[PDB]
Parts: sequence; C-alpha cells; structure tokens
Amino acid sequence: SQVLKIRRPDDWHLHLRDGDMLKTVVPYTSEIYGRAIVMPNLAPPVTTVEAAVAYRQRILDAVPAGHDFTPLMTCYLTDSLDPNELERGFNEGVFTAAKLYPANAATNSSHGVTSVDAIMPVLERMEKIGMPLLVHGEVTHADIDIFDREARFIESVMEPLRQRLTALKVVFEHITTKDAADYVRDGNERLAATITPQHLMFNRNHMLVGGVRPHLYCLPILKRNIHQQALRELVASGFNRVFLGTDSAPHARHRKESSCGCAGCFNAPTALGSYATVFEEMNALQHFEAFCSVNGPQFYGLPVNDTFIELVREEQQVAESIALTDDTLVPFLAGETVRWSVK
Amino acid sequence: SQVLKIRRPDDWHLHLRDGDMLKTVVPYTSEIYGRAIVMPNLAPPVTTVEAAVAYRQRILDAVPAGHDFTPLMTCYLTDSLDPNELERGFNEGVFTAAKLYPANHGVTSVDAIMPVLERMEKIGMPLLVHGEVTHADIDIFDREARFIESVMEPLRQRLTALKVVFEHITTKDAADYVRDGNERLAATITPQHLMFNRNHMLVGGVRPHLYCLPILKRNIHQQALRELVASGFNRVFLGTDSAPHARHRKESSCGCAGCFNAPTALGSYATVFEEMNALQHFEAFCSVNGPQFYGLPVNDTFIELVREEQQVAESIALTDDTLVPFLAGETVRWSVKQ
Ligand SMILES: NC(=O)N[C@@H](CC(=O)O)C(=O)O
Ligand SMILES: O=C1C[C@@H](C(=O)O)NC(=O)N1
Ligand SMILES: [Zn+2]
Ligand SMILES: [Zn+2]
Ligand SMILES: [Zn+2]
Ligand SMILES: [Zn+2]
Repeated sequence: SQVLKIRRPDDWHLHLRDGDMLKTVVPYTSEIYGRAIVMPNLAPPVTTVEAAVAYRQRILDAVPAGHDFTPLMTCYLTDSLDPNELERGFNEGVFTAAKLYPANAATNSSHGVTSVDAIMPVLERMEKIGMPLLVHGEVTHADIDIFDREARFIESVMEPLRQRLTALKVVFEHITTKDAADYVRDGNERLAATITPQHLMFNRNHMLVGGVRPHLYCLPILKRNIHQQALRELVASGFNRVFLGTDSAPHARHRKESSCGCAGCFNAPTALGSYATVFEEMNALQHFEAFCSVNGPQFYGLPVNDTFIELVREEQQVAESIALTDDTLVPFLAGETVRWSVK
Repeated sequence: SQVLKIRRPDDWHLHLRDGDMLKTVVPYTSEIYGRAIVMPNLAPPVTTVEAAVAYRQRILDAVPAGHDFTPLMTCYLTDSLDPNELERGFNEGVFTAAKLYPANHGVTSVDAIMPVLERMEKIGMPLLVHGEVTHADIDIFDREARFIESVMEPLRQRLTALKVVFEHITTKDAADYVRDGNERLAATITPQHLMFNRNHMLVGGVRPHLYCLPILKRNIHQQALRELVASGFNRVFLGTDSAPHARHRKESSCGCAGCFNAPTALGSYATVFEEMNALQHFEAFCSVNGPQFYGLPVNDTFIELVREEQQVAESIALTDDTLVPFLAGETVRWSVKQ
C-alpha cells in the first residue's frame, strides 16, 4: 500500500482550549505537527504577554513525553489593547501573530473590537514591526445573511485595510468562498490564507440534507458547492500562499448536540489524512507537502521542519468519541473509514 | 388589553404522528382548530382507506371530551397506488386529499403516478404538494424554486383542472408563482417561515428546533412570504406543518426536520399580521380561505385572542424524553382566551 512521506507538518490555525480539555486535545496535535498557531479566544481571552506565557506553559505541560511540539502564541486584538503590549510580546518572541475576530459595536473593550477603525493604532504598530495579522474575515451585522458575511468582509474591511496599511502582512484564515479564493489568488506576497479540511471536503448540503449535523457546524459556515470547488481548485493549483490550518475547534458533545449547538469541528485527529484525500482526488499530491509543511513557514519567515512523517493509504476507522473528564468529544469524521492515516 | 375575536380556525397542514406522541400532541390542536388536514407520512404511510379509517379513530380516541375536532385524512401517494383505492376513500368521505412527497416510499416521478393524478383531477380531489426536488447535486436552498420550473408548472399545464395546494412555501419564487396563479392553485405557510429566516437557525449557534423542510431561506424570501399574507391574497391559508419529534431526536448528531408549533402557531401568526398592519386579513387566512379552496363550510363558532404576553413552556412531557415546543421558554404576544 502506498506511502506519502512529507516533512513534518505544522498547523497554522488551532484551538487548544484550556484546563482538562486542553490536556485531552493537545496530544492529537503534538504527535503529528511540529508547531501550531494557538488561537487566543479563551475565556477570558489572551490579551497580554503574561497570559500568553502562562498559557504556553500549560500547553507545554500537556505535551506527551518525546513529542517535539512548539506552540506559537497569539494575541487577541481588542479595543483596549495597548500597542506597546503587543509589540513587547512580538519582540520577546511570545506573540507570533495577532488575531482579529469580527467587530461588534456592542463588544466589551476587554474582549474584542468595536470597529476596525478603532484599533488602527495597534494595526499600524503591527505593520511597522512586521507582525502578521490573522483575520477571521466576517462582518456580523444582524442584517447580513450568514452566507454573505465573508464576501461582505472582503469589500467592507479587508480591501480597505490593506489599501490603508500597504505593508501589513495578513492571513485570511479559514477561507470558505470563491470570493476569498479569487481575492487571495489575486493578492500580493503580503496576503495568504488557511483552509480547513471540512471546507475542502464538504459543502452546506452535507450539514443540512437528510438532517441537521451540528458536528459540521462551524464558522465561517459551510457554503454552497461552487465555493467548495473553488477552494479545492485553489489548493490543487499549487498556489503557494495557501497553507494548512485545521481550525480544530473542540466542544463537548452535549454543547454540540443541544438546542443551540456551538460552532467548531474537532478535526485535529483526522485532518492530515483528510487533506491527503482531497489532494489525491484533485490529482494534486505533488502540491500536498508544500501546503502542509512549506508554504506556512515561508509566509511566517520560519524554518521548514527537518524531520519527516509518513501517511499510508490503508483504511482505518475513526473513533466514535474521545473521552473527556466530563462528557466526550466527537471527532471530525467520527465512526467513518478514512483512506489515509499516519504510519 | 386588546382582544381580537375570529371565526374558529382550521389547520390545513398538520402532523399528528401515532401512538403515545399522538396522544400528547392532539389536544394542542383539538382545543383550538375545528378541523385539520392530517398528513399521512406515518411509518408505514397511510396509503389505504382501511389504514386511514383506523388512524382516524386513533386520533378521535385521543381528542379530549368537549373538543369539537374533525381530522381530515389524506392519502400518501406512492408510485404504485391504485387510483380506485384513492377514489374509493374519497367517495367514502375518508380521504379529503392526497399528498405528494418527492422520494427522499414517496413519489419518484409525476409520470409514474399520472393515472392517479388524472383520477384526482376528474373527481375534484385536491393534490397537496411538498414542492422540492431532491437530486443530490441540487443545493438544499434551491430545491423549492427548482421544483416550480421542473415539476409544478409542467404538471399544472398538463392537468389544468387539478386543484393544487403548494404546501409550506418558503420562497419569493413560490410566493410570486402562487400570487400569479389561477383559482386552482393555493398555498399554506407556516409560522416559522413568516417569523424567521435562516439566520435565526444558524447565527450564534445551530438551532435544530428551527430546522425543518423546506429549509428556512434568506431574508428576502421571508419578506416575500410576509407581504403575500399581508396583501389579503385569498388563496394562502394557515397550515402549521406542526411536526413533532422527541427532544433528543432533534438534539443529536443528525437532527430530524420539523417544528412542534401547534401550541404557539395561532398567536405567532397574529403577531405577524399585526406587525404587517394587516389584522383585517387575519381571520380570512385562519378561518375562511382554506374552507373556500377546499369547498368546505366555514366554522360556525368563534374564538378570542388577547394581546397579553404568555410564556411558552421549556418542554412538554412525553412517556420517554420530552418535546420542545416552538419558541420554548420565549414570550408570545398573543394568547387564546380561555
Ligand atoms: N417539514 C418538516 O420539516 N417535517 C415534516 C415533513 C414535511 O412537512 O415535509 C415531518 O413530518 O417531520
Ligand atoms: O471562529 C470560529 C471559532 C471556533 C471556536 O470554537 O473557537 N469555532 C469555529 O467554528 N470557528
Ligand atoms: Zn475563525
Ligand atoms: Zn479558529
Ligand atoms: Zn412537507
Ligand atoms: Zn408537513
């Protein structure tokens, strides 16, 4: 059976949570990926150097003996963040990047951004010092249809911001639309993107035909098939400013399978093999390694990993669930037979 | 303070289920509505007069003493249904209508059931249509509009005397189609498709209790539906599509489609018509338009709605698990007096 040997990958978009959940989920990342961009949306969010240092240590504490795994921390951008605090964290090697979540005029200044215009001082500082901005590019105005929120962000925020701050480096995280695919494809060397396995593998029909499937419910929402196909064609093209970002985003089963299910797919256990399946189906396996292991490092200005892992094309069964201290976690593709697995 | 007295309504699109669920859910309908169109998608479906007779009795058994409720039964169309069985049930006053569910025991094509539809047209039996195509490569939000072009309009062009109700319409496409139709075409609209759009199901979390078929659409469609009922157009009428499922069948890795809206629909419709400055058309929608299309007398009793905020129960007890009502735990602006 067939083997794909690649330089050890990294995960450029990850949620590790905290406490007991962190302890459970970290190994699924640390056994496979050399590094991961660790998102800062804890409760409360990671908005200071001190919090990020402490969080980094909790993550490191949870890494099993012998895994060579480095968490790359992020700062959650808020209205009240001091640009001097962000800069110090960047300078000290604590913050690899800063994350911008959608603006909301009603957000507490300690927990988020009211409008992009309101945090220009901090965005200018990142431009000045060369710190990459990671963007969850949606506008969340109550009068915008949810399937439109990504496209509206491009027009309303992304293009204006990049015109205003022409040296700013930006990753358009977890892109989900042809709009974003074209936008990133047509951008310059300062603009990149991550794509999750679920947005390559599925479209909204998979979440809604035959039943509603909360384990496919994530933000940005799965879009119509034309968008799925655009994403697939983008990674398959060999375009070298798109790279692996799982957006692995774990929630307890009872929080997913409820009257108001949380957004996020726990895909760390099955993501790498899921990407291999997509690249294989697109006849584009020659671009697979770069996506997983080269493009991200290149964009972030970091070294490519010098060790290797192998995927084997032999069928395995994904666990139905993964025990937590309380409740259980349902992994992405739970119970399914998958095509590629790590040797 | 404000009181609104209407002719007693009917529900022209209802799911009552069977067994213990039936016992639980019938009183929420029977206490209010004079009649309801009882859908036949049981497991197995109601495809014979004999099955429809026994089901009707199970329903009547579960109606509390003192409720004057009459269930109007329907036949589940299948590809091989004998037209004589359908006609016999009609002639015996058992079947009021027949329901067309696209496969995915449902109907695989209109061509396979032409002789059944031709008999319905001859005898004047209305055809109730779940108007969605189901091909795997058609996006779920497009399935209603595609049905209109590819099935509905060809069908109506072929059987020009057939009376059709376009059930639970959800789109501007269907709203315009019905608005511009002739007197042999009508529609029902649920409370959920008037009150919400897909954002309410998907923004801030996924809400399976708002997941139903046809799927909630974009806001421009919700608005079209609200304008249609508010216009006074007299070939749209109340059909709740109350479609109960136990809580943990809704709240699961693959949640069932349907809203249990019988407890709150009437009040919910009142809120919509009020918001649309269209309470003058509310009675007709609830209590006149349906009977007129079906050729049945209007009800001869009256009820009162009062604009006093009632809190909707968080859940309703079942033998096993619970049933979560539409708008569970929320407030409804209108309640039924006494
Ligand atoms: N509408 C729904 O979402 N559910 C109905 C089926 C139907 O009306 O098609 C049901 O019977 O559960
Ligand atoms: O934007 C996000 C946040 C993430 C999470 O749960 O943290 N889950 C998602 O689905 N995407
Ligand atoms: Zn995000
Ligand atoms: Zn994320
Ligand atoms: Zn239906
Ligand atoms: Zn129905």
